[PDB]
Amino acid sequence: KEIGSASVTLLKNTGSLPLKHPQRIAVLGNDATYNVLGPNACGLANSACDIDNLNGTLTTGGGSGSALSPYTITPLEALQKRAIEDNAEIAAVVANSNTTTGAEDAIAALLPDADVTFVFLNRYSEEGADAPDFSLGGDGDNLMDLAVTYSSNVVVVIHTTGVVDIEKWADNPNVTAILVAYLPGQEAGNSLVPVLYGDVAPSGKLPWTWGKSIDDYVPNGVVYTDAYSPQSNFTEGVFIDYRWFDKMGITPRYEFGFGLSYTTFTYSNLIVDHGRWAKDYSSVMETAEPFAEWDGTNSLYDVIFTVFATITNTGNLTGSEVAQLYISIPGDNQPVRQLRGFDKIKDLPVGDSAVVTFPIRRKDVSSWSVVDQLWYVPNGDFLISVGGSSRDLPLNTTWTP
Amino acid sequence: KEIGSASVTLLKNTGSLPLKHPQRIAVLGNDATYNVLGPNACGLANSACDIDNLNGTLTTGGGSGSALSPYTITPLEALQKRAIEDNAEIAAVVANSNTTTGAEDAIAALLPDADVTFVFLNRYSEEGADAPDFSLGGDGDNLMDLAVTYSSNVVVVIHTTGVVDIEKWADNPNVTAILVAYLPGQEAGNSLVPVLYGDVAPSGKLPWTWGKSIDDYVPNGVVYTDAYSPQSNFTEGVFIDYRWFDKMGITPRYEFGFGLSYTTFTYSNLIVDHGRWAKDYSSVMETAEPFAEWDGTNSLYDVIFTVFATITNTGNLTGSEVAQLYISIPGDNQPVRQLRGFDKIKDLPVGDSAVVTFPIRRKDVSSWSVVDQLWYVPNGDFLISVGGSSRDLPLNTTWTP
Ligand SMILES: CC(=O)O[C@@]12CO[C@@H]1C[C@H](O)[C@@]1(C)C(=O)[C@H](O)C3=C(C)[C@@H](OC(=O)[C@H](O)[C@@H](NC(=O)c4ccccc4)c4ccccc4)C[C@@](O)([C@@H](OC(=O)c4ccccc4)[C@H]21)C3(C)C
Ligand SMILES: CC(=O)O[C@@]12CO[C@@H]1C[C@H](O)[C@@]1(C)C(=O)[C@H](O)C3=C(C)[C@@H](OC(=O)[C@H](O)[C@@H](NC(=O)c4ccccc4)c4ccccc4)C[C@@](O)([C@@H](OC(=O)c4ccccc4)[C@H]21)C3(C)C
Ligand SMILES: *[C@@H]1O[C@H](CO)[C@@H](O[C@@H]2O[C@H](CO)[C@@H](O[C@H]3O[C@H](CO)[C@@H](O)[C@H](O)[C@@H]3O)[C@H](O)[C@H]2NC(C)=O)[C@H](O)[C@H]1NC(C)=O
Ligand SMILES: *[C@@H]1O[C@H](CO)[C@@H](O[C@@H]2O[C@H](CO)[C@@H](O)[C@H](O)[C@H]2NC(C)=O)[C@H](O)[C@H]1NC(C)=O
Ligand SMILES: CC(=O)N[C@@H]1[C@@H](O)[C@H](O)[C@@H](CO)O[C@H]1O
Ligand SMILES: *[C@@H]1O[C@H](CO)[C@@H](O)[C@H](O)[C@H]1NC(C)=O
Ligand SMILES: *[C@@H]1O[C@H](CO)[C@@H](O)[C@H](O)[C@H]1NC(C)=O
Ligand SMILES: *[C@@H]1O[C@H](CO)[C@@H](O)[C@H](O)[C@H]1NC(C)=O
Ligand SMILES: *[C@@H]1O[C@H](CO)[C@@H](O)[C@H](O)[C@H]1NC(C)=O
Ligand SMILES: OC[C@H]1O[C@H](O)[C@@H](O)[C@@H](O)[C@@H]1O
Repeated sequence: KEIGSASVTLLKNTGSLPLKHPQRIAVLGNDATYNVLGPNACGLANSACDIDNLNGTLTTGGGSGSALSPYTITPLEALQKRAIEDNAEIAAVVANSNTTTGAEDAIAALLPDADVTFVFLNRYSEEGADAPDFSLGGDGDNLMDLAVTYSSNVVVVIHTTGVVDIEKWADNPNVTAILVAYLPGQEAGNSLVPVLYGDVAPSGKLPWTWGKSIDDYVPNGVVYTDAYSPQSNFTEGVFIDYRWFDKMGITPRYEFGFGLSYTTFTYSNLIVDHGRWAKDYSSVMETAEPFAEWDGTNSLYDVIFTVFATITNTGNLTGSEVAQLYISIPGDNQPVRQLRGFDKIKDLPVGDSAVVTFPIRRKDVSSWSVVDQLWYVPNGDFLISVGGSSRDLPLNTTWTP
Repeated sequence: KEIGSASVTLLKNTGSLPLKHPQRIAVLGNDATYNVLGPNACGLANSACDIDNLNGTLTTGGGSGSALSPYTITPLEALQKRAIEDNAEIAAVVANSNTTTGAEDAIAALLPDADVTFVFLNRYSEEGADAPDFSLGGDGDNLMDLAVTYSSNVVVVIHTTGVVDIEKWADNPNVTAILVAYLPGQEAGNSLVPVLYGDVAPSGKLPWTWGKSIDDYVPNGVVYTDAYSPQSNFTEGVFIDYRWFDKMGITPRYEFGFGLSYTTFTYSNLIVDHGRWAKDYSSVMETAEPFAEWDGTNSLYDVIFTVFATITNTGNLTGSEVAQLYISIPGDNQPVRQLRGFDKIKDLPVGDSAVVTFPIRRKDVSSWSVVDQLWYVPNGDFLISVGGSSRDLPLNTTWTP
């Protein structure tokens, strides 16, 4: 559960979250409730259910990295627990909205009087095939169209195996909040509702880039060919995800390492401490990785320096903050920046400050010599940037060894 | 909730209830979960959903006498809460088992390993039409065929507006328990699960007769005609329900006033006390029903005697018991017996005894005189009978005024 509550990521919030004590709650989407055939209906690999089946809350993906469930704690059941505590009413349409007789009529009638409308969306994928685009699973496009027609307070919650296309509605003023919650396992619903009701502020951030379009990603991501010897050439090199997005100058929807809270954090007092170094003595096994500065005592993974910064909860509510550190290694055709540290502060009171610390190892500031076939620390001007996301970096400094 | 717990009526138990702490639980039937269109989707009179809609748990009937619901505490959600406390697993097939791709296979894969299989059945009906027969609503017949195919520990729970036909399954030894929970309103699951698990023994009993066949009841119960002036001739007279079965020598599957407990009760010490009479002063308003014994100072509703009996809990668990009193009023063309009292003893411990008391009013022992146009107490022998149902009557005596 605590994993779910720490992961769930807030992408948009025009004022609707956290919920106070809404009296009339509307829920949309089979994602909000059980698989109609049972949590384990899809079998040993969570891939045997029909393509149109209502599989319910998307708690894991398809294939060999799935597992059986003792139960699922559905969002609806958890939302209901909370409604009942508030002496409120709650109603869910969980059928296929396109194919079920009266579904659309029901939604039209249910939503206008709701204080808030949740829409649960999912996007299953699996081992054995690739997603054909950023397409919402089942009836999700429809759900969303209906929802914004009849309600001005839609809160979208996505259970997905990756980025999905929400371009149609993400800038609709009627969509007041959007959250992704990934694949939260069995404690799906009870990990989420605390966040929505504001018992714990959301603290999770995107572990990849949310581009406005599949066309903004590394070309030829999937090659389709009947050719007896199929060929993908990684001609983009090191430039995947936000590295690609950064180098090409492409603004995504939501950047790598982005995710809102219910409060704001102000960054301050950047500090690089050259005296804060230490030898790697802890790791279980060692590589035979070659590097310039090697002298028979030392390591690629020695922490050469350490960098510090200060966050201040400048908001109105307690909240956790994932601080990120990026470095610009100099060189030719070198990423605009690369993440070389993160430190999550837990539950920072309003007005309070905490120090963020980042141990930079040697390898963290090195390049591969193609010619000499070793790791070496380049010369040049290293940019160090610290902040909230891969594009929210209010503190830079420069280092030159 | 409490009305639900006090009402649910146990019709069969081969040994499977109460549940201890089963580790693997299977659930069958859309009646186990929510209306897929929302609890109030059927609208202002619970009647506007499509004839095949999966309306979920039948918490009330259709028509002017229905009402909106602020939520539904589904059987599935209530059973799951117990599952979780027992560190167990629970899975529900709640689709239409005859029309949903995969449903039947999923049922076949799930049941054989389950420690217990619950099937939730329903039978909607509404103002404006009569049931065409006793058949189960939706896919209930199919669920019951499937269940007894793949599981030897099937427990059946019926949400219904009246008697249904379960003659195919009720004497199948794979059906280990059968309960009817009628129409429990918004607290459907949390009322039922305490009874199954044995936090409270079941104490409800049937408020009508449950015949093997619709053919066993009063003939011409629903007249179907296009005649301009349709006629229903009540030639049966007072002989409806158990009066019909009793007089005509027909054996029901479960008689009027039948319901099992998790313990047994022995009856003793029938006492008819002619000294224990009382004048009627408690009515809010009075009738002007003529009666023969009227002396200006008395009333058809005076209690004229009181009968007592004793019940003892002769089993091994605490139970509540509804004790019933019937009187054979003598005369031409008279019901074999007529209910004239009931008394529910609450939570009688093992070994303990309690006294059951039954005030008998003058009207309770009277007949109407067509010739004289007044009520009178006939001459002859009155048989007074006491017991646990209309056919389980261990105690009797004759009163001859
Ligand atoms: C083919 C394959 O990927 O097999 C394995 C078995 O170990 C492999 C690794 C894989 O992790 C594993 C266990 C999985 O967990 C997958 O999620 C998984 C799959 C990806 C899936 O794979 C497929 O559907 C195959 O492409 C499919 N193959 C073909 O039909 C095929 C024919 C000609 C050319 C190429 C392919 C297949 C389907 C059903 C039974 C056997 C093979 C089979 C498989 O049943 C599962 O496979 C079997 O259970 C199985 C395979 C062969 C014989 C008997 C059983 C699958 C599941 C569980 C559904
Ligand atoms: C016919 C009837 O019972 O009407 C009422 C309106 O007050 C009546 C009392 C009744 O208890 C009440 C409120 C109900 O709650 C019923 O559950 C109820 C019904 C039984 C239902 O009525 C029927 O099914 C009638 O048999 C049905 N009969 C006919 O269509 C019919 C027409 C001409 C000649 C012969 C028969 C009907 C349907 C729809 C509108 C009017 C009549 C209408 C009705 O909308 C509901 O009716 C209306 O809402 C309504 C009726 C007439 C005009 C406008 C609205 C119904 C509901 C709520 C669905
Ligand atoms: C509910 O879960 C189902 C898995 O148990 C899922 O079905 C599977 O969906 C994928 C698409 O994500 C299908 O993928 C394949 O589609 C055709 C196969 O002929 C190929 O062109 C593709 O390359 C791809 O491999 C699976 O076929 C499908 N599995 C089955 C057995 O039908 C449902 O889609 C899920 N429901 C929803 C609404 O998301
Ligand atoms: C679900 O509820 C609906 C009513 O809201 C039921 O459909 C009615 O069923 C009766 C028969 O009992 C028909 O006379 C009506 O025409 C039906 N209503 C409409 C508008 O179609 C439906 O049968 C219930 N579901 C199940 C499976 O019993
Ligand atoms: C001849 C006649 O009036 N009989 C009607 C019948 O036509 C109608 O289908 C049914 C339900 O509407 O109600 C019956 O009373
Ligand atoms: C927003 O919702 C309202 C109903 O509350 C609807 O009238 C309006 O068309 C919607 N607008 C957009 C931009 O979807
Ligand atoms: C991609 O691979 C094909 C297959 O050998 C090759 O002909 C083509 O020139 C390659 N292009 C690159 C590496 O950019
Ligand atoms: C009862 O269940 C078993 C499987 O558990 C099945 O093989 C058997 O045929 C069933 N018997 C009846 C009478 O349905
Ligand atoms: C119903 O009763 C009337 C009056 O006795 C009678 O004329 C009519 O035939 C009866 N209908 C029957 C016999 O079902
Ligand atoms: O119209 C079909 C059906 O309607 C009502 O249920 C009655 O009037 C039936 O006798 C008739 O069969």
